[PDB]
Amino acid sequence: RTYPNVSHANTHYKNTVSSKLLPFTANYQLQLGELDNLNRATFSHIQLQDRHETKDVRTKIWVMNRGHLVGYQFCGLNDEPRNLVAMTAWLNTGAYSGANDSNPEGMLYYENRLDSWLALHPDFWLDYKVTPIYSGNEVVPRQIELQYVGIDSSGELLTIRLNSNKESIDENGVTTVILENSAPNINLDYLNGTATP
Repeated sequence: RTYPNVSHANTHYKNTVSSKLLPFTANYQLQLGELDNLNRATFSHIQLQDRHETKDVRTKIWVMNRGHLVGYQFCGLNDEPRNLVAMTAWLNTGAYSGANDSNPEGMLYYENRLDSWLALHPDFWLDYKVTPIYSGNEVVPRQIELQYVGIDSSGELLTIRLNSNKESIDENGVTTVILENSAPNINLDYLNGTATP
């Protein structure tokens, strides 16, 4: 249900002040960037309410594994390459094995708290964009950028605080968090998409 110190503030900016967001149509939208010339995903961008989530109790069943850009319970996508990148387990769920939504180095910390915010504010919208950052020809992104802001019924931006020291707010109240695609005990080959201790 809830996490400590997850909140928002109304900025009183109309969403149209930002060029970073999806247009506010008051309909669910999911926009996926093209696969680029190296077949890499480029972004995944959603705008949703709590009612639109795909809350599945169960989901579908070395060389690095691929993790979602926008997490599953927001977008409901299975195996869509434009929403997948090679990702460490550390980045994906915040632990080498299993899941740790306390760990602010992992995506799950942020997405679970955004989900809690959505559930507490069923009439408001989350605009949330996840962008992998690549260097050169590398097929594994070095970093993933999470960008989020809330939108109320009247289209005004709500700055959402998830209580992490990584949240950077721009001059319209839109928050960006940059996470590293690495893990404590592992070296990655960013070029070929493999890992070793």
